[PDB]
Amino acid sequence: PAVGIDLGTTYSCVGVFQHGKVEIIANDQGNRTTPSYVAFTDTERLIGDAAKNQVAMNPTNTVFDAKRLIGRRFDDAVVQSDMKHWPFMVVNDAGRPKVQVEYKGETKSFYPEEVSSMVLTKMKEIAEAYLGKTVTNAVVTVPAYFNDSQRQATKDAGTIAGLNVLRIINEPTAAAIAYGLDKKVGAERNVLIFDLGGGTFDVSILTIEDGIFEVKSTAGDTHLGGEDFDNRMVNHFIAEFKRKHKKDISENKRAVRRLRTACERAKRTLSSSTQASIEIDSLYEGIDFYTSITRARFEELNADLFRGTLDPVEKALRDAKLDKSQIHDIVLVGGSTRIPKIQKLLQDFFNGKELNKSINPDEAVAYGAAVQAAILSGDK
Ligand SMILES: Nc1ncnc2c1ncn2[C@@H]1O[C@H](COP(=O)(O)OP(=O)(O)O)[C@@H](O)[C@H]1O
Ligand SMILES: [Ca+2]
Ligand SMILES: [Ca+2]
Repeated sequence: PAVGIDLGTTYSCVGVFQHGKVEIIANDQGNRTTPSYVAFTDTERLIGDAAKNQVAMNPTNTVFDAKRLIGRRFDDAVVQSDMKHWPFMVVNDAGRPKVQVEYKGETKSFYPEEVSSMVLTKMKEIAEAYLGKTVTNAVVTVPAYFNDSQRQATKDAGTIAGLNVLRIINEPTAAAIAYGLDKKVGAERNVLIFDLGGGTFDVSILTIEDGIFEVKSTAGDTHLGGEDFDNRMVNHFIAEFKRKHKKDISENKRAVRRLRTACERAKRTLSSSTQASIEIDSLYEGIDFYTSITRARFEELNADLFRGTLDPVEKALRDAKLDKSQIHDIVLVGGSTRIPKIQKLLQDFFNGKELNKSINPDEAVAYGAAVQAAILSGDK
């Protein structure tokens, strides 16, 4: 049994094509996505939810955003810029970046592909827990703009995890494969992939013909994601708590974290409901924080970030030399594309054109990866 693994910036997802359909596999916590987090404590190494859940208690030894480091050199401008936003240490080992942590009392360093191997190990175990069988063969996805060094380092992460990586394929290709846009009766198809995750915004235009997924353009923002929408909600409620209780909770890591968690949950709920409850017992000094937020307020807090996602779409179209009327298919992927206002903005931008969004947007890449894995293994 060959699996498809979406190794995302903030979440990872594993699917298997069996008996004519994709099954996206829930972890032992019942979650169909797993945080791309690894934590190092005085006793153990944690991966996924367990790692993310203890981040506020152990910030310096909790590693994330390994995908931003993978296949890069220490001196790279992107690495030096990104280090300013991480509580964990990034050190230079002979021109290569390593994350340095405390683990079982000792100072330890790990290459990005070692951190990612631990996430892939977790995704491997999630598939094996469900299938009741050893999982070796996998297709793993990377962004279209990833170079050979980034692709090789991602593949090596799989190998370190004991996975046989059949192929590294582009995330926008996986999304297009999921919706079967390569198997439509016709000539070429122009496809725009609108991919908004937790940390990154990726716009891709492919022209698909004779099984060739030609990248015509890429655009977006490597630092725009769902976490920015969460940030706007947290600042909103910190100001609110300040007004009501004359308490600034900003420098209480635990308090801010629990507010952030509640804010992300509320955001997810606002994609299906016009209102959401914030319910935190003893947020700060035993003071309960029970309030609500309307969809309207959430949209208002994030108005500039939401409509700003259309500028990269325009750029991608210009660089691809296509009018919006020449796009055959629009594909929503990444967890953030569930936000109704984002969906409305993109559909309005494409003058009413229906969006491909029937596949759970945060599962579509793993879905495509799993289809490709079955094809390569000869089980489809
Ligand atoms: N129903 C939802 N409504 C709004 N945002 C959501 C929803 N489900 C997930 N998200 C957001 O999607 C982001 C994760 O996107 P995903 O593609 O799964 O991860 P990655 O960041 O690794 O690409 C998070 O910010 C999460 O809060
Ligand atoms: Ca950001
Ligand atoms: Ca994603």
